[PDB]
Amino acid sequence: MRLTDVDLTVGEETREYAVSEQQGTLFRFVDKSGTVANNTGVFSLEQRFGAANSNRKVTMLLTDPVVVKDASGADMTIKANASVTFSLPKTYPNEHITKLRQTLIAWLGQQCVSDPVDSGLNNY
Amino acid sequence: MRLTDVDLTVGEETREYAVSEQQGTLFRFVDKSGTVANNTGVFSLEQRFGAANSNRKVTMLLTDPVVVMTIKANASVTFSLPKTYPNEHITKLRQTLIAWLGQQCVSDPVDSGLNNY
Amino acid sequence: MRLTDVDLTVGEETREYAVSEQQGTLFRFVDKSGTVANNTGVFSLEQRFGAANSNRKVTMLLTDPVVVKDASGADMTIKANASVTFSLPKTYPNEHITKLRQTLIAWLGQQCVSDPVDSGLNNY
Amino acid sequence: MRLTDVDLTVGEETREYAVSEQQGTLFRFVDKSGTVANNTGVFSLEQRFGAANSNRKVTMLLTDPVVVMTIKANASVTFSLPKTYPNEHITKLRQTLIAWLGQQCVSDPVDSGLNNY
Amino acid sequence: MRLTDVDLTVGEETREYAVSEQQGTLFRFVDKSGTVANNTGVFSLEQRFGAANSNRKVTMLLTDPVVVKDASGADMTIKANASVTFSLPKTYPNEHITKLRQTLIAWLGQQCVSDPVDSGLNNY
Amino acid sequence: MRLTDVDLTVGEETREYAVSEQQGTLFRFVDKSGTVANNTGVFSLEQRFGAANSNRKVTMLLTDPVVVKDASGADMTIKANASVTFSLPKTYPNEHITKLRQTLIAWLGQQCVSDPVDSGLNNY
Ligand SMILES: [Ca+2]
Ligand SMILES: [Ca+2]
Repeated sequence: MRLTDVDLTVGEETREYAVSEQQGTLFRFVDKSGTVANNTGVFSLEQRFGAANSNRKVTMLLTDPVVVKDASGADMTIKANASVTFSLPKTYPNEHITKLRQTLIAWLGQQCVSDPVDSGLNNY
Repeated sequence: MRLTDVDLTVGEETREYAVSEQQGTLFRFVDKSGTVANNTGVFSLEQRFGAANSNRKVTMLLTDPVVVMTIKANASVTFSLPKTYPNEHITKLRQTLIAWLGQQCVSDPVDSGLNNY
Repeated sequence: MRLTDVDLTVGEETREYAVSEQQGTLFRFVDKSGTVANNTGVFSLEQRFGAANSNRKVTMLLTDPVVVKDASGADMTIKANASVTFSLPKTYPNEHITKLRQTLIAWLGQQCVSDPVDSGLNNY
Repeated sequence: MRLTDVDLTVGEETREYAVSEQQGTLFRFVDKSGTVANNTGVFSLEQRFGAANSNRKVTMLLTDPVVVMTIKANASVTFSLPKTYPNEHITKLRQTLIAWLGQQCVSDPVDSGLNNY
Repeated sequence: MRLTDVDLTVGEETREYAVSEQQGTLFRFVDKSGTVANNTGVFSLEQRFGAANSNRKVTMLLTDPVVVKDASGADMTIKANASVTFSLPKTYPNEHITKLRQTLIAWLGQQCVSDPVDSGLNNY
Repeated sequence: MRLTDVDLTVGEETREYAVSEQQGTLFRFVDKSGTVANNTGVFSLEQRFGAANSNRKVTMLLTDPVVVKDASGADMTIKANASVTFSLPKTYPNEHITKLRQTLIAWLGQQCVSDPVDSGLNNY
């Protein structure tokens, strides 16, 4: 796809990203909320096409930094990371790859995934 | 939460998973539509809470096999979350990852292998 | 399955078990007839999911202790054990696994299985 | 007992086994519906009577192959019975094992691999 | 018992815990008023069922952390702990065990116990 | 507190203790239903007020002995023990200490605690 700046609907807010770099098998967006100096968010994606016996692999990194108060009171920046990796064999059909991606989105929506991620509570 | 069998709306289809194991920090669901062990897709999640200087880590593995021989494809997500980081911004992070996984610039390489240009 | 206390119909009596512990791949029931001190029966089940080349395995242990008179006359506790093990390859269909379990139940009902187990007589 | 061919009611089907060998302490039945040796399911039982200080042991092996290549799955039961232990309570033990093998908490891991939680 | 979230009546307030993990011999609750960042209370219990000769042990840990200002003004999180351990021999009857537990609750209510625990004053 | 004999309400019975010794940091009660020859219950509590850097510790031991017939018929006295220990840092406020003690009483009342303690069954 010809890359363009991206606007995501996130819960009840809208998040705007802009293309920061594009390579042959890699690209990176930056959250428009931020500066070179102070960064608000980054997203990166890279594909690694292996040999015909190897599975091709696709990896994403989403980084969200937030400024938090120090125990002394100083301003301190803290990052939270999320990383996804798709291992897709080259005999696997593209249809079922799409199915896989969508089921992952659905799972990431679920409360049984939300509670440990968002708040640290395990399910029982 | 109290684990219950889950039904996911996946595009225009409905996937139906059943709880297959629950440990202390780990759980595993299984695609009800599976006929054989190798036929059967699975989803597992585990949290590893670290020391106070560490970040807690949550990992998920989604396995979807298909018959061609049966071939398996994996998606794996990992959330590295520092403890001082606020729960609200964590919920934000998760939702934005969902949104990203929606986009074309992600589907084109994942689904069909087209890189962006 | 969400575990619950279990009541079994056994011949012409009813036997009541209660959940004693549940792990990820293991659980244990105890016969409600008994105490920590004096035990009347135990049942345990564990599953071992191997690698994709390995068969998954499922093992059950049923223990029935009985108090018997000593040759001197003292009270002595004697256990009898029964253990089942299902070796199920991961290319084997779940339907035929159910078929296998039910045929095993039927066989355990048979007189040709009952005579050696219950009384020690071999068949001829 | 005097061995005779056996017909088992298995769920909603009927399995039909024929006597295939009888030794002193060992016997073996065979699924009549088998077309080939590898196609054919089998069931075998053997008693090993020990010394007076030992427990007698009875072992059973049930083999059910299926064609996918033919793949074999095994169930094996073993009764360890002390001699002083009363025959009545042995009959009890066997019946309760049957009852247990009926239950969901046993079928879910055996049949489909779901652990209990 | 089928573990589920519990609410405790504590003097004239209500304390709400939620199941945070359940293992075979161990479980852990967390105070619902808390965060990973700012924890407010945890309770954990484990049973070590001993060898046939030994007693079985049950241990509980209750931890209540509180934020306190420092002499430097900095905010400092401080934990107070209570730990209970039941050593129960197998031959001991379940009835007298429940008796023991209830008498311990009664004692923990008494002023001769609360005064040294709560305020650090000894009895006389 | 001025130590005097106490009576505890235990379920639907009343348990009567009497002061057996009082020291500076330690005291001991004895169940009034007992003899030196046949003891029926003891409770003891000690505070180790720590160094200025350390936490102070309060420990309690409750012992309930019961007579049980032996397999040989002989009479055998068996003790069951409960031990509680409060580790309380100096900077921790007396208010939240009383909170901790009361929540421990509440927990000890709960079924998720009584079932493993009283009957040896784990939760699930
Ligand atoms: Ca370009
Ligand atoms: Ca459970």
